[PDB]
Amino acid sequence: EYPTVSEIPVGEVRLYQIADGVWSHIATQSFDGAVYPSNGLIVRDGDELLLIDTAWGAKNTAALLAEIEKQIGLPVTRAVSTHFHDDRVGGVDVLRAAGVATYASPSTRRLAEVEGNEIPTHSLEGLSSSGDAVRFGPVELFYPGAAHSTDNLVVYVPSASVLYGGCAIYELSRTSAGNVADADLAEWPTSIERIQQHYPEAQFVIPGHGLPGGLDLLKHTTNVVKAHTNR
Ligand SMILES: C[C@H](CS)C(=O)N1CCC[C@H]1C(=O)O
Ligand code: NA
Ligand SMILES: [Zn+2]
Ligand SMILES: [Zn+2]
Ligand SMILES: [Zn+2]
Repeated sequence: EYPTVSEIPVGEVRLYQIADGVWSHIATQSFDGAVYPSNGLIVRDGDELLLIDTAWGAKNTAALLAEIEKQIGLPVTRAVSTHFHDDRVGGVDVLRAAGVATYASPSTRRLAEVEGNEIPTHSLEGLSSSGDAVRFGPVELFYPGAAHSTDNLVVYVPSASVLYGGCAIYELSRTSAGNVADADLAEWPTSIERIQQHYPEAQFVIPGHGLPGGLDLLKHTTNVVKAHTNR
């Protein structure tokens, strides 16, 4: 029942309740003539919401805010971007204009600036070394090491046993490597192993693109990465 890329027109956003107080958000964009989905997360924080990642662009992110207001009706007070690419920070200016406090690691902020992307306002401390974790409202943020990008973070919701892998974790249906231009292929498997080690109790694992599953998505990603490595 997870919404698929064929059931969301570009410009629209769907929410999917994963567990009590936890949703993913799903949006789409076209790339090179194909249509791709992208996921983020929404976590209830008392009477407010924590947003993880934009909906991939300004128009989608405006739609996200409208959909959250319509369906949930609680204010989004903070947002965290999990890496510097446009499916994570594209829409930050929209969030900021709407009064949402935007956050990312200093590593993400630097890379976004170099790329000419939107730059979250606030810097997250305590995430500079592989294996570092910090609590952020109702979630834990974890830097597993370089993988899909050098800055990628994962997010865990301990109340719900939900692990949001972002773009460091691939869905099962992805059989070959995606965008690896900014990746550290050599470190990626090691970084995945850190995630497995730190969150062995995860019940739901959400990739940055595509269908959720369980912890098997980690080994799946390792397999695809290692196949690409040996191309
Ligand atoms: C914008 C995302 C960031 S992980 C991306 O790179 N995509 C998403 C669609 C394909 C691929 C690309 O642009 O090469
Ligand atoms: Na932890
Ligand atoms: Zn990316
Ligand atoms: Zn602020
Ligand atoms: Zn992505």
